[PDB]
Amino acid sequence: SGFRKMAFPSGKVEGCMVQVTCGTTTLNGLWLDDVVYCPRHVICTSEDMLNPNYEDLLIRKSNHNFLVQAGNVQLRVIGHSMQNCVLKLKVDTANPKTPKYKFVRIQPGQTFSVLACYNGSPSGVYQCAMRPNFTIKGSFLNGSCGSVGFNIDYDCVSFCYMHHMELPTGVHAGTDLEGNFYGPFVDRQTAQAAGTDTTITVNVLAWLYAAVINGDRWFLNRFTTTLNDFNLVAMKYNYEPLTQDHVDILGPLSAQTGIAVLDMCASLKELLQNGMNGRTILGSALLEDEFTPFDVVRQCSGVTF
Amino acid sequence: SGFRKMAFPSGKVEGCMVQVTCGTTTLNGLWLDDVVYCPRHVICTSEDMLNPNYEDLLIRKSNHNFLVQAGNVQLRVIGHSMQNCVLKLKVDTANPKTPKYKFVRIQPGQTFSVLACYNGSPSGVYQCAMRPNFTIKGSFLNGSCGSVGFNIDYDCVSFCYMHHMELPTGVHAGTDLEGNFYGPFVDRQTAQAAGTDTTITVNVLAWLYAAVINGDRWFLNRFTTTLNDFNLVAMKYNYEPLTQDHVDILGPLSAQTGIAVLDMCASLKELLQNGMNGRTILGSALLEDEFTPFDVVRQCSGVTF
Repeated sequence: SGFRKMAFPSGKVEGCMVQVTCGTTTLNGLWLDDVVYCPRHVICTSEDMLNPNYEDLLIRKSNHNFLVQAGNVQLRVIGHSMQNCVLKLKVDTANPKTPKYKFVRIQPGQTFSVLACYNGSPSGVYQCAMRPNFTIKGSFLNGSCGSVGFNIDYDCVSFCYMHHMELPTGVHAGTDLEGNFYGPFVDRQTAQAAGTDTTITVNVLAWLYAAVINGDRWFLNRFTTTLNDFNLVAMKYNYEPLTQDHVDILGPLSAQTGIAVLDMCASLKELLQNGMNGRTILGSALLEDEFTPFDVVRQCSGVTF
Repeated sequence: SGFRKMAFPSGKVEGCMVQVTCGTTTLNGLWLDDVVYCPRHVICTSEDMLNPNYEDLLIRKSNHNFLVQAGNVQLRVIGHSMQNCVLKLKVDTANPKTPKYKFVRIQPGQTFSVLACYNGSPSGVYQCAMRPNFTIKGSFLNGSCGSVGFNIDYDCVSFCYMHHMELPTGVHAGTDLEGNFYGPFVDRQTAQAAGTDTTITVNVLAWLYAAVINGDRWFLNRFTTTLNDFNLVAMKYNYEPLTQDHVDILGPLSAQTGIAVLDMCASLKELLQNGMNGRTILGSALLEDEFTPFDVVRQCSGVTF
């Protein structure tokens, strides 16, 4: 037993990480088949990032200007193109370590693992959630751009995020692997409002179920509630409204524990209105929203890859 | 910027994980060079674990009774021996994916990454600390035994933990890779007292420095303290006593931030005596002790492998 904020094993992604250098800028690329993907801002100088004309900047570059190194092996670049905010560098060798993979655009409130990298070399791995406002709260230093987020199902890596920028607020923004930003963000060094964020209610409920499964149950009570009543409380506390689709996704956890979803909502209602009373749940003194229902089922059932 | 509880990239360890079956029991093994390491309790039935005679049980087994599979390839077992609480199965093929590695016995209060595995297949990765009382608070289900803990420095994997058992309290115990348990624990299904635990003070202080580096600084104050005075408070709150060796290890973080260690101790003293006042630090509502000073330096400087 026990419940930890676990990331997927990162080896299948580690084998895809490369370094990309254009001019004086170095960041990370992702090498899959005979294409390397990376943020298009690799082509900017520090002066360009205030309002770059990416089309004009890219025109001044040729294939031989993109230096791509996988470990200590240099790749030969035979074409380049910009797709939204990503560059795609065609190379003459397919990556022998390419895993089965796909590109997915994830929904807010879903989770994924990030492999943080610098100069093409992996540094560490951690799990996180796409916030309702399409930012992530990661750990990204200068040179981490191009690090990717992913999920793994069976033998297939679903790539969902590439890191592009740190907002002045210290939160992080990036794109899917087609180069479309999540959220309203653009790849230029300007102040950019992130929307109002909310707490991911269905994830909090999943984590409360995870707690009960593991023996933390002091928060269970004699009360119940209704979807309407609970959503009045969710609104007061800046939680996402709960829908029947959310209740349905929680069905397997409700069945396993025997705790009806609306009964668990009444536990959550009381925790929101009264706090935790100096107590903890699964080692946390606040309500955790970075585990999805699937994450809970997966971890408590021991799925592997 | 940003600060996350990051694990090392796990790919170098993933390539070493195998399944070991003896009789009806299946768990995980670690394949390095031409040796597979796994918990010796693979040779027990469910009835044996109350007080197994491991010497007698092992005598009834021969090389061909240990079924070892790396992915879908079967390994040929050419010898077996017990070292403390681990079995070492010599196989006729050296693992082509063996990383540069060493075996280390870590000290309480140090951290490491765990690759949780089932049936030889990796499931997830997470970071954790060896508690002062030589237990770990992990995520381990039935079949996870033989999963390993490790650190990586440059290109060298230092293996430090193999998982053996869940105590009736729900905390976890295991061995170094020579099969010596951390703590007083034995590999038999009996109630076993874990010692009194404490909070790892030097790690809390490191994390407070990490917070200041990242912009969380509301807890800094106008006070200072002495090692003696702070240790009176540490004793009241069940924190490890702080020593000059600990102060010395915190030197680089003190230099970077300009905050003298004893000044940060005065911040910690106030947090212990007064709580967090409904506030958070690096996304946490309690004082975090699972980051060492080295972990903080590493993450804030972007070291890679």
